[PDB]
Amino acid sequence: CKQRRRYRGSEEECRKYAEELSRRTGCEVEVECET
Repeated sequence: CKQRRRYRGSEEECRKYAEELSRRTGCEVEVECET
C-alpha cells in the first residue's frame, strides 16, 4: 500500500498532511503540493 494524493495549501501544510497521513495509516502515502 503505497498511495498518493494531490493536496492544495502551504508547503508546510502539505508536509504536515503527508506526515499525518503516513503515521495515521500503516502504509506509505505520497502527497503533491499545489497552491
